[PDB]
Amino acid sequence: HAGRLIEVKIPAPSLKGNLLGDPTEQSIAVYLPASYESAPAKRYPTLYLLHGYTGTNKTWTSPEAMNIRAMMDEMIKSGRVQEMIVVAPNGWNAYKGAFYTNSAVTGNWEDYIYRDLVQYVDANYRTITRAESRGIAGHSMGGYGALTLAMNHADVFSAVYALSPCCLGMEGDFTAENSAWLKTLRLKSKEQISARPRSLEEFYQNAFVALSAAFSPNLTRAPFFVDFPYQERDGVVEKNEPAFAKWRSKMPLYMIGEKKADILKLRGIAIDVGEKEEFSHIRITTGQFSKALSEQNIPHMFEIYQGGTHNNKVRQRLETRLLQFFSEKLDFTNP
Amino acid sequence: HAGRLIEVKIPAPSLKGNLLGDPTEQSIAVYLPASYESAPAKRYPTLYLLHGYTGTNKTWTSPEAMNIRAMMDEMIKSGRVQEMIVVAPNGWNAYKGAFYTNSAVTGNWEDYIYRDLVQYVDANYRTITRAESRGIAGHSMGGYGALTLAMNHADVFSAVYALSPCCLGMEGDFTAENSAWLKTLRLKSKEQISARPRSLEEFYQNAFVALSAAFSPNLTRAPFFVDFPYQERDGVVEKNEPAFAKWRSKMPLYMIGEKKADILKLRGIAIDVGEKEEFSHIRITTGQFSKALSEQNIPHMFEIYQGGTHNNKVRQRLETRLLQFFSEKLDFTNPNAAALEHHHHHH
Amino acid sequence: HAGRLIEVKIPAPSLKGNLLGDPTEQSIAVYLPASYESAPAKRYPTLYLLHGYTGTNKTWTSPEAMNIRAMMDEMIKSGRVQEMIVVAPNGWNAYKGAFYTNSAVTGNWEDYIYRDLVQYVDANYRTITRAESRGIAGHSMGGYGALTLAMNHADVFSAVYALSPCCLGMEGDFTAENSAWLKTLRLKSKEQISARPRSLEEFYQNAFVALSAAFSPNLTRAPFFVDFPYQERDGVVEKNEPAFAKWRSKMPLYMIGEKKADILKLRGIAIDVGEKEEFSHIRITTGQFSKALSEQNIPHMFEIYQGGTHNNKVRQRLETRLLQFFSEKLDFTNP
Amino acid sequence: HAGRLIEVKIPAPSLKGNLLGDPTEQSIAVYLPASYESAPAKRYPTLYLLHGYTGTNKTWTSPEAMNIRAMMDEMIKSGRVQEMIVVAPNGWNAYKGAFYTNSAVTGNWEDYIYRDLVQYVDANYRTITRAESRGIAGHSMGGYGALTLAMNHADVFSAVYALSPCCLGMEGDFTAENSAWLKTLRLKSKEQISARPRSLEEFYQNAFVALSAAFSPNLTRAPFFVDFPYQERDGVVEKNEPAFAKWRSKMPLYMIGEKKADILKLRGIAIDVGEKEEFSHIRITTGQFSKALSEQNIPHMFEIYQGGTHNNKVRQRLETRLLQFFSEKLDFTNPNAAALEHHHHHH
Repeated sequence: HAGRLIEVKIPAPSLKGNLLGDPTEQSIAVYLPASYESAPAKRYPTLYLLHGYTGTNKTWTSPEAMNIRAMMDEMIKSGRVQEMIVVAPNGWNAYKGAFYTNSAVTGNWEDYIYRDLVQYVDANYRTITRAESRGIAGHSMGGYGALTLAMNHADVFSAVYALSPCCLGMEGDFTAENSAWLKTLRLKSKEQISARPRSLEEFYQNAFVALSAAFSPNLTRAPFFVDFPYQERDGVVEKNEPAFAKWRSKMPLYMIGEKKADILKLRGIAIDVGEKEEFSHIRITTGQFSKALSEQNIPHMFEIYQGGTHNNKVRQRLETRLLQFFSEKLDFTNP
Repeated sequence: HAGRLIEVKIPAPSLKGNLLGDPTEQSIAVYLPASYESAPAKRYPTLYLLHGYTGTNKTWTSPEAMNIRAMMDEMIKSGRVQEMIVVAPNGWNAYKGAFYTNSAVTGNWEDYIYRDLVQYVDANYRTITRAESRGIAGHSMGGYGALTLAMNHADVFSAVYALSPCCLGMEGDFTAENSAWLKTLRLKSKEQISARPRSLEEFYQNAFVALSAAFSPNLTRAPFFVDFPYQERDGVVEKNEPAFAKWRSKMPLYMIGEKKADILKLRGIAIDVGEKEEFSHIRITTGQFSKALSEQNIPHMFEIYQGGTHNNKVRQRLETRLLQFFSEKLDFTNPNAAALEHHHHHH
Repeated sequence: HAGRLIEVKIPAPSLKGNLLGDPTEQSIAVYLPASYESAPAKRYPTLYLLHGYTGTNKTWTSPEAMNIRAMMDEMIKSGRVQEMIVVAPNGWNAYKGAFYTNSAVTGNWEDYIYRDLVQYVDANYRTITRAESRGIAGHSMGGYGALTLAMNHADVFSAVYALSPCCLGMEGDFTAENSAWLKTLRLKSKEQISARPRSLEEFYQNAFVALSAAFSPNLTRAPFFVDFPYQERDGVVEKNEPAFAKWRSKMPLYMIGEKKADILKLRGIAIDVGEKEEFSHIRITTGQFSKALSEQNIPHMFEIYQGGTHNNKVRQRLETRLLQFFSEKLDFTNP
Repeated sequence: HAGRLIEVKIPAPSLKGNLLGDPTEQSIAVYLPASYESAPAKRYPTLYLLHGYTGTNKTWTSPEAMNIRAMMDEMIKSGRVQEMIVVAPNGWNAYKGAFYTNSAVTGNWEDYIYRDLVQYVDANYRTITRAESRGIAGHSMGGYGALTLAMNHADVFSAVYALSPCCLGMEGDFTAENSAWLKTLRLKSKEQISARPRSLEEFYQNAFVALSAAFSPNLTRAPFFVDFPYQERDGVVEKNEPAFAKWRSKMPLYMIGEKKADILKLRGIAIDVGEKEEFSHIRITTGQFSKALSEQNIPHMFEIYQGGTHNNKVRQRLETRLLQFFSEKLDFTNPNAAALEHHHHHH
């Protein structure tokens, strides 16, 4: 009944040539179910779990956090879910999160997940190598990553679950109504954003620089090598239009029309959000995202759950929704 | 272990005075779980399950239909759901369905469910008499009924599941787009709509009369005792604005602003619809209803499921979604001393 | 070493004639130190502790909250503070909080505190009946109440401590930049605000109706008997100027010029706020309030404390700052 | 139990080459708490305490001054503060005070404190050599010094307390408002400023020369080797803009934007001032400094205290505020295994 959590450094060649000094080797965590050693010919579906901004895979693996080893041991032992391998990669970068996106400044972090990571895990652990047996999920930045990766690679991942995803679209606290934007445009050096953010405002400044490096990089500008999607003119913030359209093009809410046929190849799509979600862009755009899917008649599941903040019920969502979702949607048979 | 399905005729006084000949006694089916005999102190939560238009409770009870007795026996035996009482009433009427709505022509069918029926079940079977332990659900015309009953009586039902609900709003095949409205406005007698509908046009003709009797009755207008929401002028269908407004007042999509505080008292709300739903208004308005709830930040569950038509996956939705939803949302015990103290306010 | 907490219903005649159905009798809680019965001639200074919006005195008294009986027992037993009587009144009303203010709709809640309550406690418990021996403190709505009561009645209370006070001034999330204002102006009945607020937005709508009843009541308008300080014109929120000036006149940040001489009669003034305070008007106006005092050369203490949200370190502030403050500032001798 | 105060002369190499004759060896006073002899494994946090202008460490050590030995003996005996080492250096120079600042004329007095002095104390006494266990504080010119040293060396000092700090910014009696600037610009010799200042004008004259040597030195300009921030033209005082800009660059009120990340590494920041502070610039700029920190949401403590002049309640502030502040903010043990593991990031 005891599974195992393995931590290992793997090659990350898709990150080669990034300008931020991030390494081209990266650590991951892999949960192997309890039967792995006692059933040596069995093969397992795989669930890829992505952490949020400023986070690492310790979000999932730490006993003080989600404690995925203990959770998966009990969930399997109790018969609530079938046995699957769970992979939690690090997606942290010098700006505290790369948003799982390909960028000339941060590296090809999208390629890192669907090529470097998946191919490593499949070559080293007894996975079923079919998209029908591969799921992807995440919280916040990880929900953004999960959705975009599934919409762009439905021949790699067939089921996706986004817990309170960030950056679906430009609404609420992501637009110019956020006073943090004016202070972000005025940042002079990297030392101002070096430390862990101490406040909401610092969190927004850091995230905005990270998103700019991911969505609208600039191999030339200083000090962050980014273009911002906004600009200051006469002390009023306004759209910086070329970089703004780049942001819109990376944002899944505005991608559905373009990707409808690929999205229809997914076996399962789930999105949820807490009634008490404190990031207004998440509250707003998660409902907009389900509406955009439903107006295209795309199968999916959507829930606003009572009393949930951004974080306070994520354990409950794992134990009562997300892990069950993959146990139902993934194919547990091996050809 | 084996539960029992009980069929019995019950008083339906809320139907007294209806103009259509429908009886003031009505049959119901009640599932009692397997422990009912050997646990005399035990009381159970209740799920009320409502059939669709042209249907009866045989949709739920018949062996070649959903076979609810066998389904609950197995869902409970295998531990997938906790023991609950399931009640399946008849809501069929002379126009093949009364949409669980109060009307001077059809009878007070909303009152029949939340008063006549609930009170009968609670007096004759060992139910937990708390809204927290009462749920309501239905398919199509019954999904309409479950939602409206839950929004109107959140002090009676705490959880609602609507499978491909009809009549949420006025879109698609419920509007003058539907060429059936012209033929409906020219109907001459009940004889023309007595047989079972065989085609799509006959289904719509029969349903539009039923809905008019439910939503816009007219006690003086033979032969059907209805006002239609539409009317013909030159040969083009236009709104009949006073009856039209009455239909809108009966449609949950347009009541969310008004009933918001009551909708917020429900502990569970789920709506689903098949990808291949043939009734365009169901496809359109279920998405609108979920959007309207999310715009108000109202907690709820919504699913468009792959491959489902109006009817073809109801068994699968019962077995993999609906019954487990009530097992989670309903209270299966009374609150204990620590729960009472913990649910008090400490600020 | 064991003190006692007494709960009793007292007369509240200052609330007579309020339009909200709130009773003219009100419950209070009184902490009597351990020596009360063993030293029958001793008299004690008194500390009045005010709870915040949607709260009751259970904030202070409940074992699941601040557990004032246990806290005061230990603080005294350990010698960290001298013995004082602590009085925690209820200030809750039909709109979930009266803001300790006199109003023709809510009742004379300011008079209830400094007349009804103080005179009751002095007549029934062995207090020292001198302003030099009377302190007042509160959190949020209670910090607002504490400051205004001390500035208006420095001949009753001589020392005041405001923990993260609400409603010092019109900044941040209290102005029209709060999207909750437009939805507040459109409220049609009391049933929409009857239940406990479930979300931040509901919290703002309820608070705004409560503040309007307190600051700008209207014996005639419907359904809340209030005037709002804002109004909708062409779908844009703008100042409703007569009621707006009423709000400004009740708001301590703009009162300092007028009340400087009375404020200089206070023996002690303290205001604090957490670095991570989530209500932007509190973060902004608490700093503005210390600056307004310092530019008038008014003695006072001010602290922004690392890592504190609106609530997460209030226990620590009581145990390391507030109770020590009154033990230093109040006169423990009896004439 | 009884601590000890030690007086000793130490190397001051950072002062080498100064133009004023000040020695490259400097006396300091060190308080060692009462347990120092009988707890040989025990190491202690260190508080560095800086005197004001025209003062020396006798402000802290002398029996009729603050009598720091007796004060610490009693604060520690009574349990009001934990045992710590207190270091009181001399920062007096030929102009009666060097403002703890690096200057080609006066010497590198900032380096003297954070390098020469700290390194000497750590090599000769049982200190905890972690910034988390080192604090710095001072009165007036020493409050200026403590703040600037803390903002510039947050990897050395983690907590700072400034009592009525001087020179935070250019306001009030530091500007051309002060009629003393005219008399200062006409000074002819060091002889005119050698005696102890007796009046207010003599205090300002002597201080303005000292500050010019600290903030705007001029290696070539006899007789004082300073540039003044002001100059006379027709007989009206105007800014001497290059020296003026140099003064502003030395003033903490104007460095908060630049040093923000370093200021945020301090675990404690406190500033206070008496209600009856006679130096108008101290009264004005301490309030501005607290506002400038709050505008940036920088955690800190600020107090205007009743009845206090520049000097008259320093003992009370030591005994009821400052020493207890370092007992709270400084670490008195090394971190244990659980603290190390708990301070790691788990997200």
